Amino acid sequence: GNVYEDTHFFELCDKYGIMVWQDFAMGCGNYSQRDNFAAALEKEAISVVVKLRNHPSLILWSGPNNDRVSRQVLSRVIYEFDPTRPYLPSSGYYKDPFYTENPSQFVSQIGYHGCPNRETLERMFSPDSVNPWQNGVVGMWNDEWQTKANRIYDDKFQGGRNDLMTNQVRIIFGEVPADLDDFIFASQSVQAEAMKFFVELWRGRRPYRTGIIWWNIRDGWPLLSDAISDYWGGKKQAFYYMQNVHHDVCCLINPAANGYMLKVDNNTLKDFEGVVEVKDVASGKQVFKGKFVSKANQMSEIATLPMQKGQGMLVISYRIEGNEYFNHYLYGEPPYKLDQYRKWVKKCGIYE
Amino acid sequence: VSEQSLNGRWTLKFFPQPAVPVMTIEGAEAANGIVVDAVVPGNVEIDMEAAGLVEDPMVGNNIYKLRPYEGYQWYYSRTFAAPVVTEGQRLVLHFGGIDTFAEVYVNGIKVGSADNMLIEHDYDITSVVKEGENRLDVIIRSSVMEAQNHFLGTLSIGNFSNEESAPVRRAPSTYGWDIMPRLVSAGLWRDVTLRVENPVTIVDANWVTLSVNPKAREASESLYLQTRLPFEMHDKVKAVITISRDGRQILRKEALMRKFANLFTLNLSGVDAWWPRGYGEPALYTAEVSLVDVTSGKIYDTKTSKIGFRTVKLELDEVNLPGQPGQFQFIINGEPVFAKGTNWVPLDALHSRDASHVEEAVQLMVEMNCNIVRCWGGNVYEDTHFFELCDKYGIMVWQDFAMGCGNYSQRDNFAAALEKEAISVVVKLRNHPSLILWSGPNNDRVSRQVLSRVIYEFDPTRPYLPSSGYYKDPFYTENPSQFVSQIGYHGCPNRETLERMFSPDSVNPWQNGVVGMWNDEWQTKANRIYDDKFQGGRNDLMTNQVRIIFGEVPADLDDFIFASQSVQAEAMKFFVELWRGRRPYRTGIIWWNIRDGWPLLSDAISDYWGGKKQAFYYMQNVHHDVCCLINPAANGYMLKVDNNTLKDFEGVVEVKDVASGKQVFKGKFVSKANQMSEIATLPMQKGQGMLVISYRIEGNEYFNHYLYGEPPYKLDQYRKWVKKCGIYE
Repeated sequence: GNVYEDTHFFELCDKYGIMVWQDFAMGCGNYSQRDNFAAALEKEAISVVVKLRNHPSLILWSGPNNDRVSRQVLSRVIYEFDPTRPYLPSSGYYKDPFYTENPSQFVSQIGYHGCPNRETLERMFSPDSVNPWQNGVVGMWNDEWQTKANRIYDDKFQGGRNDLMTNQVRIIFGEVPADLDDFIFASQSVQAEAMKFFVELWRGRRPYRTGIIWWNIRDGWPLLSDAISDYWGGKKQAFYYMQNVHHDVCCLINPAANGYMLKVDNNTLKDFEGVVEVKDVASGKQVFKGKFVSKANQMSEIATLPMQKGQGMLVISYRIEGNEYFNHYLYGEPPYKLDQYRKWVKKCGIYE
Repeated sequence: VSEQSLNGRWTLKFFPQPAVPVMTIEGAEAANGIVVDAVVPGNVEIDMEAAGLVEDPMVGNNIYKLRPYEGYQWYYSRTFAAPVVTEGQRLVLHFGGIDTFAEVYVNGIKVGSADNMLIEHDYDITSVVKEGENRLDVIIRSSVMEAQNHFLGTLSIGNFSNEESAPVRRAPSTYGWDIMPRLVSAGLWRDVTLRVENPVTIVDANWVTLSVNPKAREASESLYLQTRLPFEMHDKVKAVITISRDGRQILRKEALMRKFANLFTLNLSGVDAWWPRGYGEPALYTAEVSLVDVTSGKIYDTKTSKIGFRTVKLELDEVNLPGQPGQFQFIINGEPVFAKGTNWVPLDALHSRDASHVEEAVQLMVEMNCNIVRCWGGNVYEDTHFFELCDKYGIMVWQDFAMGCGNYSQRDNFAAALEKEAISVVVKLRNHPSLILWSGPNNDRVSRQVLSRVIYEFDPTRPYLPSSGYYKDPFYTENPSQFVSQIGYHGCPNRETLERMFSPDSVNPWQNGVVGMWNDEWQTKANRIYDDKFQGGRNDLMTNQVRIIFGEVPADLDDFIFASQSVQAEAMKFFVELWRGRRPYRTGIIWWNIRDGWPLLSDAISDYWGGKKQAFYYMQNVHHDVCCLINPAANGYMLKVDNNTLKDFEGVVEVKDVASGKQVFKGKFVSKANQMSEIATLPMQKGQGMLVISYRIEGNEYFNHYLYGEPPYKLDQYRKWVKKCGIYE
């Protein structure tokens, strides 16, 4: 749905070792099968392929099985002008079996909504519209928050995409906080735990799972979206959660049949040794502590942790080569108590 | 805003085409030709017969006397008052049919060049029209000579379709077939009108039935609406959708036009589904969409059409010959329907008279109780009214693309000309519920690419099929196809037709009284495309069939007409009964054919002038929704009843011999819905004869018969059997 980024974007991806999966500018829906559209698209594909085919970061081109666009026009361009890269004609509880039973090895995670940082709300909303509740009614959004939910045409209605925010907060924390700052932290915490769970769930299911690309790191406009950082650079709570589960060597906990499985995932070509410690936040009881060997380019099971009582949150402290890395795991079933969850994150000392 | 008609009296100037064809007005007026009055819509041959320049081609060998005119040019000309156009309005000159290669001039300015007689042609004459009297000139050149502008591939030469037909977009049967005479003709054979379009106008209103629930009387209908909308009119115009039936409004939905193209879905309640004949009612609903100004209330455009909530699916067989022709069944509204109907040939060799025959011709299928009709690819595409009657009377339409017997060009020029034709015909007809299928060695770009891509993009709701003398012979009785296209049997027309299309001295078929020889006129009415004098061929199909069934050929004319018609009547009746009685494996039967397009000696069951042959009445009695028939069996005969409806029926059937009157069988039967049921195995009768099948359902007496024994039969005895039976005359 986006334009083709210019040369400098690929230069930074080349410099910082970030592989690029490039879609052709095609949106949701089927397109024309006639000569005029094919010729206009062939001219575009040939131009963009010759311009970008020299960047090492670029690794793939991407475009019912009779679509001339994806199965002919775009494929012929790649066949003649870039035979070195593959071409792929591809055209509310986060622990629901809808997510946890995805059969795809390479997943495009849908992402979870999250209210931006308060500074962004006061910058893109009118002073009277900073508070989301119209006339103070908990359940209703004003006309401005509905606009920042992407209402393409000014059709006055109530509900829709904006309900995705309060629904997620209600599933995890029971009720929707009336206070604005209590709502921002709650909605950001839901997005933070949900997105962290997806990355940990796919890293922990290797070698069958081969990749995960989530929606998304940054917004292109001051909006209420499922991105983890806004247009003005405001990193949401999810950004920091994802950062700790994106490490080259990450110790994480996955749900198991009769408890939890402590594991370590290696996204490098080198082996590593370390020591991991698992403790409960509130009680401080050490659940597990021992040495692990993280073999290269694979995930390794460390130990099966016994099931804990009720709700709570665990602390995963692991040291590799004299560097202390940290992670956590929220155990129990929702709804959780927002003040109690805030106490767990505070006592843990990983985030703020 | 308005549609002014340009039909009526035109000026027609015709002349032989020179070596360099005439393309301009100056050359057309400079050419030495004849000027006569012409009627639009019309054919040039009609205008010359009105001028007393050609004899009636429907009589004797007069058809051959039109040969020199295939190399003539035709100059239509008329004046017209320009309609009032305001700023932003567009003036469109509309042709329903130009046959064929013509240059269209308006006030001496060329506005278009036509090269396809089967599709409409619209030209924007807004910038060339003048205030007051305007001039409209159409210069047609020779279609036959146009073929020599192409180099034919090897596979395009030697087929039954004329070589002249291969590189041009015309009806292949106009060049000559076995059922239709050669009559290339020319002219403006459909309406010519002037249309005024507002800046806000409807480009296309595509109605699509997504799903239907006949029991709950529900249906999900989609409207794909494309419009022309100036941006100053965005958010200022609204679409008003209206579904109604018999005056009662079923739904009225309004929506603000924020884009030029939108999809509207309507979940309807209390709406009946469209069913083919026998399987229910052909429920039609009036679907209207209008673009209305939100402030002024001005109606900028309105598109109205009668639609039907119906789903069609082509279930293909995967065991008994998977992939072979005929191994499929139509699934209408989820139910497997059994198709019974006729092939649709040209209604008239002069196709401007087609519209004047549609009503009578469609009524033949209604009396015949056809639930399907295949429009043959050798014919033109029928106009909107034909599909309207098929929508109204519940007759499903199988539409061929205008492709004849033989392989066609694989190059870009023919593909582009055919793609333009297919896109035009699909958008025009895709809203009719009666239309159920499109139809086009497995590497033909035409059938496996061009036509299939059009259906894929512009009509994803209908299937597309790339399909390009004793009647009891195992050739017919051992056909493996579930869906059969029956070949049909020849039958001499009713005597009144012979005396109307033959010369008085040529009414009798025997030349010099010799039984075995046909005169030169009967050979002409056997479709002899070119005047090559020979003896034999297609005409022998008549006397051969009479000889197989009745032994000898009757010398008397009326004895021959009744005999040849009886052979066609029994043969065609046997085919329908044989396929209805072999369900559920057999899934349909489409026979050749219900009506002729020219006074000819053909295998049709009714002639061009409406004369129903004996076969028409025989077929009528075996086309009933519930029909009791007798099929041959291994050790006797099998009395059975076939149900082409969705309802069960009870009745009583009686089987008796004609001559003896002995009751062979009598008992009650239960005809379960949408299937054939065996009633009883009848014992074999002695020698020749004929049985009477009398069955009553719901207080209505229906009748049928079965001719048992082996031929040859005695014509006077067979006439006695039909007379004593009291079913026919």
